[PDB]
Amino acid sequence: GANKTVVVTTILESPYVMMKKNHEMLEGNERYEGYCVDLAAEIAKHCGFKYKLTIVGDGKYGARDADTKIWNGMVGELVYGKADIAIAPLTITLVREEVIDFSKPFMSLGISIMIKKGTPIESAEDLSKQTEIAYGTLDSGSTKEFFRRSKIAVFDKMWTYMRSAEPSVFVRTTAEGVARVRKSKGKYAYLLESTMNEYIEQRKPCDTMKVGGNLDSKGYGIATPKGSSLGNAVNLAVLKLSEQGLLDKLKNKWWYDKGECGSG
Amino acid sequence: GANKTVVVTTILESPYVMMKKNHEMLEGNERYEGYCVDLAAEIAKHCGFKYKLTIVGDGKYGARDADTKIWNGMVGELVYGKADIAIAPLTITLVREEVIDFSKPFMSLGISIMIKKGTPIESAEDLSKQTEIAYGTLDSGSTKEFFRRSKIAVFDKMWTYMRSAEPSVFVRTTAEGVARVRKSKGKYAYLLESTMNEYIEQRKPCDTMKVGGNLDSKGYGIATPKGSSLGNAVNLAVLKLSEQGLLDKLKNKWWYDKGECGSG
Ligand SMILES: O=S1(=O)NCN(C2CC2)c2cc(CCc3ccc4c(c3)N(C3CC3)CNS4(=O)=O)ccc21
Ligand SMILES: N[C@@H](CCC(=O)O)C(=O)O
Ligand SMILES: N[C@@H](CCC(=O)O)C(=O)O
Ligand SMILES: [Cl-]
Ligand SMILES: [Cl-]
Ligand SMILES: [Cl-]
Repeated sequence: GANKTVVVTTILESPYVMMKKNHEMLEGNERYEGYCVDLAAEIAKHCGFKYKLTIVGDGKYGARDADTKIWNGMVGELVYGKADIAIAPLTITLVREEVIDFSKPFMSLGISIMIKKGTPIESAEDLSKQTEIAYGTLDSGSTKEFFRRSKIAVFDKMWTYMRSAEPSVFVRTTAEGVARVRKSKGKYAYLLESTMNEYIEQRKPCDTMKVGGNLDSKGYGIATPKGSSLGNAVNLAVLKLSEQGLLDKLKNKWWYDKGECGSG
Repeated sequence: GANKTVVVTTILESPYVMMKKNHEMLEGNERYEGYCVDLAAEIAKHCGFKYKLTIVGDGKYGARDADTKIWNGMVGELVYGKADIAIAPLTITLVREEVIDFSKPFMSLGISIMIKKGTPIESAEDLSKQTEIAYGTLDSGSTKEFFRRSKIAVFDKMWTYMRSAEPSVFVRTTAEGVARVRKSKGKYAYLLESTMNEYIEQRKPCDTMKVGGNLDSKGYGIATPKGSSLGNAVNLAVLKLSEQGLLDKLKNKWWYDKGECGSG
């Protein structure tokens, strides 16, 4: 690509990055809109670099293959030198922090439960103590790894069920998990991050609900290859945007409730 | 060189660090108990260092004098080489990040409003639109700087009032702010971090309340002098304790398991 241009890896995930209406006649960064598109523009302005948004080739967030030890997803693109920075809903985790750098967080989230409205589930404990309602997570992301690694009794029990459930309770994209909730007549619940849960809850057909408290507490960060010279300025830019109120403004914009569900 | 005892700066702020019963016949770290005492022990165990807890001499979190540019508080202890690490409810901020290192956050908070029960205030906007009820913040901390720096109309209006109010609406310790709320018959409201607010709400005589949403969203981090080699291990330890659920257990221990205002 062009010299001095920062390659940004990101992922198609609403409302963080979405294809604009009529994107097929657009070019470059103008094809895309969303929270992370606006955030990328703000970060680049404060840090003084030009950049190219690139959608992660395999469509994944990032997991390490237990056998090959190879990273996939956006994490892999950073580790193996395909991208200079990830600006995406990429969760800060211990295993990732060991291999890439993360800015201070720009958005809070926790794992949460999505049900079809009326499902008799109020908590993770509820899910773990029954079998009529199946439940699962996104593949190749931090939610699945959380359950795989957890020694907390309820979550360990949930993982033991999910890992062996047939047919697979895992999905390839957030959209597939939501569709499965909507089409399973209450017999599937989807474990996903509270940010995405709350976005979908305010979208037609208004048939999903977040139930219970969040299962953990963490955040998204802007990620760079370990030791990258970009890390320092990006981190200071995140904190400046936080303190100016602009991260709150951006959340309000992209989670804006136009009233598709009820009064608004 | 040889391992050396790590000097930890911290602050007497309940329930983070408190004097134990019988402290008058105890020495060293055994004088103290609290959330940050337990956290210091966990971090030290995971990182393999011995340490000495030392209460910051001036009792302050940390601000930079506009004239001398000298840092006070725990931040100053780190900047000037008096302590090796700060394990305290020390808020991550841009101006502090420029001069010290912060781990990833170990606790979330936002600025919030504390009222005496029954005070006719529900929001910061409510406070800004009246004059019968005075309000202020802690000195030498991130809350006061937030109002000083805010360009948001409501918060700017609040700062313009607070900076010139007579008598002073600012307090030197959280405890003084709590006393002023409790003794002022509903005519003082205290602006403080949601963590401290929610703790006091569970303490006798159960006469205070947190009202409204939080005004911002941030966190506390473990701080080290810029470039300190201790930072890397401490950061990984925070993320491990987070993922294991131990930070959540520690918050429940010191906020709610011991609460004095019932089981609700
Ligand atoms: O995975 S973590 O790193 N570790 C574990 N935890 C839990 C607390 C124990 C969290 C919790 C959060 C959300 C609270 C939070 C903390 C710090 C900041 C926040 C928001 N902001 C706000 C825009 C979101 C701005 N910058 S900031 O001042 O750094 C994020 C990341 C993590
Ligand atoms: N934000 C997650 C993806 C979504 C999920 O796992 O629920 C990650 O960075 O892996
Ligand atoms: N946590 C704050 C102190 C409390 C406050 O300012 O409300 C700081 O680090 O400065
Ligand atoms: Cl289109
Ligand atoms: Cl458990
Ligand atoms: Cl020790």
